[PDB]
Amino acid sequence: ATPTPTPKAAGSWCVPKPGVSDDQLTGNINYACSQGIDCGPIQPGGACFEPNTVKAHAAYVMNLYYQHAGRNSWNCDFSQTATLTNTNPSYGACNFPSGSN
Repeated sequence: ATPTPTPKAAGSWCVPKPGVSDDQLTGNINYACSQGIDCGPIQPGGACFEPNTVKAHAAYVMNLYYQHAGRNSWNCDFSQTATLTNTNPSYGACNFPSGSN
């Protein structure tokens, strides 16, 4: 009938800790990329892309992928790096993916 906007999600965020050994996080994209919705939609937009991290791609898909299985915390199968983090880590302009696009 009529297109209605959506609020902001909150609770937890599944993403690789920004600091771990690049090579370590890199293992994510490699694995996740073997899922389907991982490789491809990992294209940056420009908002926070730069600087762009290695496992950045994995962090992107982590949004949909996480909600692809069952939007559960166990949806994180990337690695011991990409997992549910504390409250919204987004300090501001840079918003972390919580699942919603």
